[PDB]
Amino acid sequence: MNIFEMLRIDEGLRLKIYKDTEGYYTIGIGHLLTKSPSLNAAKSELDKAIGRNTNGVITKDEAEKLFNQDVDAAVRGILRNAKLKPVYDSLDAVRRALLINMVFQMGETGVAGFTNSLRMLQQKRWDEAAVNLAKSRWYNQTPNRAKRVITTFRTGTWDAYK
Ligand SMILES: [Cl-]
Ligand SMILES: [Cl-]
Repeated sequence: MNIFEMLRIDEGLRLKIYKDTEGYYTIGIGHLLTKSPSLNAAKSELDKAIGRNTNGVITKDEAEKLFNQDVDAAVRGILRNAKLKPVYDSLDAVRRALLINMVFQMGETGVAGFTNSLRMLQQKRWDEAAVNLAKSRWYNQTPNRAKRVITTFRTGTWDAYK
């Protein structure tokens, strides 16, 4: 199992602009376009991204393309952040994929705010860190997702995802 698969499972694959959990204009596998309430903007943004006049529609190829750029960017972001790099580093392979998941979903900045959670993690304190994790808007907002990650963190296995 891997980040690409795991992520494609939480994100799904959409080929037409759509709105996400917050009503933001998105596309393909979790590729956020804009935070504006306007489609055009949104439309505008996809075109600039794919580099062509899409008219809010892309191919699977292209969707997987953004996904790569997106994954790649995420890892990199984690890698150049002083609150994550260390965490990342201390963690094992399965759990690293999890940091990635989260960053992906919420922004590096978003995730760098789980200070307490991040610490438990550093200390390799699974049960504690999972309890902490659950006390978030993130958790209350998109429950099923949180639960897979949180559970993966506690176990280190891809069960939740099997
Ligand atoms: Cl882009
Ligand atoms: Cl969910």
